[PDB]
Amino acid sequence: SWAQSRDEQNLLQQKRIWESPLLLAAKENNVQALYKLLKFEGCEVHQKGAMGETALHIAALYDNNEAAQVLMEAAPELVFEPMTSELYEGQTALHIAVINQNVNLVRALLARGASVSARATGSVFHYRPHNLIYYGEHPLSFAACVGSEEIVRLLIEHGADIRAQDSLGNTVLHILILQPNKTFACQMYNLLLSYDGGDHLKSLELVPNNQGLTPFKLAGVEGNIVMFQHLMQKRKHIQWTYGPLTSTLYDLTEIDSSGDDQSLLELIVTTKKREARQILDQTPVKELVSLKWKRYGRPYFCVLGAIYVLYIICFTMCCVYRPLKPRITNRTNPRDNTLLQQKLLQEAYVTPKDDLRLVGELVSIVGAVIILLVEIGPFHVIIVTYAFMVLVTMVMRLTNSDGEVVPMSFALVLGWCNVMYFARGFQMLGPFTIMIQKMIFGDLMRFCWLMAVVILGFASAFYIIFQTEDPDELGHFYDYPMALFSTFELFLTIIDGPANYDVDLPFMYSITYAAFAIIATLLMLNLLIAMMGDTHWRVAHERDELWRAQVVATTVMLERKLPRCLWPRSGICGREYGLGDRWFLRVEDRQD
Amino acid sequence: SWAQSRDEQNLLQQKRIWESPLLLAAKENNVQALYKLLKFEGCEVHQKGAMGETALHIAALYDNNEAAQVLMEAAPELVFEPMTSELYEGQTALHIAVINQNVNLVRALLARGASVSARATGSVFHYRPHNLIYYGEHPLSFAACVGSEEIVRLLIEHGADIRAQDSLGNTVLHILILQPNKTFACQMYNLLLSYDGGDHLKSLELVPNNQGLTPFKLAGVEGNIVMFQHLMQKRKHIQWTYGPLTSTLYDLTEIDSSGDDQSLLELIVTTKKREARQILDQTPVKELVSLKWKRYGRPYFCVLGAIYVLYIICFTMCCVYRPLKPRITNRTNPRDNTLLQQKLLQEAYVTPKDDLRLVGELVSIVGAVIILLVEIGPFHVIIVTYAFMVLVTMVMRLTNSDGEVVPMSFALVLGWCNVMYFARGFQMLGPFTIMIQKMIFGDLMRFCWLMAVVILGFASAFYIIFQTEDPDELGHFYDYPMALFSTFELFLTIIDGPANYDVDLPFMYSITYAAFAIIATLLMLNLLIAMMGDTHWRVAHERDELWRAQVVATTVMLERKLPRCLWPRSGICGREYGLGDRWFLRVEDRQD
Ligand SMILES: NCCOB(c1ccccc1)c1ccc(Br)cc1
Ligand SMILES: NCCOB(c1ccccc1)c1ccc(Br)cc1
Repeated sequence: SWAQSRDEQNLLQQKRIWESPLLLAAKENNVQALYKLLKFEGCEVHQKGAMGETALHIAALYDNNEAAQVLMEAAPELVFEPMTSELYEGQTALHIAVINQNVNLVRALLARGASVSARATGSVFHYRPHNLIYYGEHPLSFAACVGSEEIVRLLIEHGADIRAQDSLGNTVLHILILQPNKTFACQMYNLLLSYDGGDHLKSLELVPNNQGLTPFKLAGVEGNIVMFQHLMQKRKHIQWTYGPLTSTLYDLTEIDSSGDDQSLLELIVTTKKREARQILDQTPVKELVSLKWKRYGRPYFCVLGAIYVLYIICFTMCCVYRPLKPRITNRTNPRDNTLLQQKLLQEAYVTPKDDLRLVGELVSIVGAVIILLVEIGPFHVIIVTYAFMVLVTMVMRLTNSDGEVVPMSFALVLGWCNVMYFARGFQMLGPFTIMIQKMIFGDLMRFCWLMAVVILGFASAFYIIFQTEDPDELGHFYDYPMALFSTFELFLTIIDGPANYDVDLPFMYSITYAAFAIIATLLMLNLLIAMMGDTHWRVAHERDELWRAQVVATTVMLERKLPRCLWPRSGICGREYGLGDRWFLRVEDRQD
Repeated sequence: SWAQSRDEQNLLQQKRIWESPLLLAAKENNVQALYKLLKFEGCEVHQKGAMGETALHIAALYDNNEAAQVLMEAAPELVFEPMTSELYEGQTALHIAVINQNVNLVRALLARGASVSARATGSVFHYRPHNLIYYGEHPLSFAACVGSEEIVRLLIEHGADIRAQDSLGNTVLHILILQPNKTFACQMYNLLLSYDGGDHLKSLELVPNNQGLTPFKLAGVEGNIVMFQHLMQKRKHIQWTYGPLTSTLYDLTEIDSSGDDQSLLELIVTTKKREARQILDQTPVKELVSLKWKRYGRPYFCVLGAIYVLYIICFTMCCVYRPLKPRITNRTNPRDNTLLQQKLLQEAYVTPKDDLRLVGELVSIVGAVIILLVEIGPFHVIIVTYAFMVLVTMVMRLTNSDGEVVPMSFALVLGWCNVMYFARGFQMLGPFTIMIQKMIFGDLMRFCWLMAVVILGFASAFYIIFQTEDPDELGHFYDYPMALFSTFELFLTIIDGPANYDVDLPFMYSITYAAFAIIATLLMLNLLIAMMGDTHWRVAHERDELWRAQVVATTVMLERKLPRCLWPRSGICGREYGLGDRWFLRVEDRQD
């Protein structure tokens, strides 16, 4: 494994440190042992340890400014030495001094002429979930993350480039967005803006990420609220202060679906970051999406909903009024227990009341392909397999198979179970369907593994008990599978329970079913209690916040496929008004 | 829309401000730019901006006492200039100085001779839910709302009229009732009472609203407790202090149903304000309604309840003993599955045991019209459609239609479901029926939309599965609608479940019903969890408070329609005792 290789090399280093006396005296900061190894007896002052480190590299891991100076005064070429290992390919002696906030060592490494543009492209400096931190590649980025504002400026003094981007195309600003101490990263974010060129164009706040992300837009996708609140102060204008009233005018540029994507909205609903869902609830955005929904958002969702309501009640009207036949097969020639009345009409006659079905069968197929023409959570897979069964039934039609009902049946449940997708929004039943959305595709697929276990023990028992018994009277368990289906129903107490009192029940049924009734309830009562984990107070706020999440998500969906002769752009643009042509939304509020 | 017009005009103003250099220097407070535009080069000092504003109006929005003075020293006619726009029709320069608490500018606008009676009848000053604040029309009202007691008195010094009413007939006192800072509005409420005429008649606390509402009575309907507690100190008298005992004597005038309405009680239960329900729980009122119910309130509600109990068990006794006939229609001439035994007797014979039914049918119709004679929450619509079905059944009688049972049946459930209305009060089952009152008319009408969706997908499936099958044995789904009714019951597991083991179940029933059983439970279990939102601790207090709400509501109902030879007036009047003829209720309490 990889998690053990670094554990071993961290120990193989200590071996070579313990083995190499130069690296040892540099670790133990033994001043009276380096000169015994560098001046009297000239040892290998360029000693590469296990991790390709030098004596100065070891003298920097542990703040040994003495051992560092001894190695820089007896061999001033060790400062320019980078780590020559795989785990630290790029790290130098200045990196460790800036990380350790060794100001007097950064001040001394810079007085020695260290490089302020050395990238630390080692594998331990990467952005991985198994790595604990991530500060970047450039030493200025490290000073920016540790908070040592004295070192941040001290690196700029010696020619540090803020425009310098790492391998991920991240400036020093983007790195400050992925840090915990947001309340102190703001003061460091502003300190890094004061060294800009001072021009309104090619600004550092406008240098986008390699994934097309400005430092302002990244704070929204990552869930960073404090930096999103701090970055908003740079892009908002206040109009007037009328006592408690303050009508502020927000910029609303990258926070708008203007670019095809190139929108903060289209990035909050699409990310899997749970913290990001709190960003559309911020005061510059919440006034947008609340006005994007109170008008022209809610009625259009009711238009597509009502259309799909009628498109589904039409498909059902074509199934209750479909071809008929009093069964052309002779009789019950196979098995006598045959309730078969095949209803297949290959012909296109019946024109009186079938010409109404002719156009009806034509609408459901042109709508099914229209459903697929606009496609080339869980409610997304229900609508696509619905129209898939429509074309397969059209294939079972014109071929008229005896299984002409199995493909036609799946389209009934999927047509309506996808019309409860419109409960998302509309009224307050939205969080109810987002609650079952976590249930159908969360616990159910895991809870059934425990119920099938209980059924496959009792169903296989009730079959052997009534295998000796005659299935004519009390034949709940007769087939191999139907013995399980009756046990499945009996696990839900839908059936009366195999209660035949005229016959003599076998001695093992009156014993096994009692054991099934208790355990079936103890798995039902323990399932009801298992749902109480989402009841304290935040979970009512989480799903209501997640309902508003999928509410704003659907709101942005309709803005892209609908035309533009309706549904205007958010706010008011900057033309015919002394503005910068960018949008703006006038939101006045009141304090206390 | 209207919410965008103000957004545009707020930007069209900034254009004309940016365009007009006079309005611009007045905004930027550029003293060295107004004299360049008023004295050297005489610009249009009366420059009407986009919002009909003057340079002084702009010099007042932002506290620019310099720019204001420059415009009032070079053109002293701008003080009398009101806003000539539609959004601010009436606002002047003094309005903005009082709102901004610009004491030295109010002191200067008043030294310039500004008007202290200018109404600000603009559309943005109206009492609307989309407007953020509401302070009134008169400048004294604005000083009263902002709290600047130095400006409140400074306006009275220059002839401010407290008796001045706005368009809504509201004095300065009524405006202080609709403010958040109640704990500081009290000190401002008292400051505005000290400038009254000093006479006990035509007092400002007695100037009613245009809707017949004194400032004391408004605090109760609005839910304002702190001003209701503060206004009570002016109308209560203490009798004696016996150590911890303090027998206080409350006024009880407008807090009584003396006037036809002209009562604080009749206004708390009728308003939709949830905060107002906390007012009948106040210590001057709670002692009233608790004594209005412990005697003569509870027994009379038991009288009308017992009367309606017997009036309903009588209507049911007339249906179980109604006309009879062994069915005059030939046989089962239509369809053989006909269980019909029509019971229609158009004749008025049968006098032995029917003369008991004759008067019985006469009581239910004279009571049904009596129910309507006293009419010319949800429990209000149950009693009226009940008596409506009584008259329609009387119309189906004397005409003897074959649907003589459909109108007679609706009156059975409505007669009893309206006798559980008497659970409101009586004992502690009141909050149980006010809980189902929010359920029958709250979530049910919304939750059924999601269950019909699930049923209309599976019911329409189980019909096509058993359309090929013979409905003789396992005919749960045979008709177009009955296939849905059986699925509806199966959604509630009332039915055994289509469990026929003698026949061979179709391959698609043994698959679709399993999918129905799980999803039917996952919509049932997710409905049970959805009821937990009313369980933390305040919701048990909210419905118990709402139960007491509908308890006090019913208490005031009986006081109006009942006669006066019983049920005396609250408290003891002020005659034969040295009192003011107004109630009073002697309520002694104990401190600690
Ligand atoms: N192009 C398919 C339309 O998208 B939809 C959609 C619309 C109607 C029926 C089913 C799916 C969608 C929207 C938000 C989420 Br989350 C998931 C699906
Ligand atoms: N005039 C009808 C009598 O009023 B009632 C009423 C009395 C008996 C049966 C049904 C209604 C009423 C009282 C309070 C509320 Br809240 C709603 C209805």
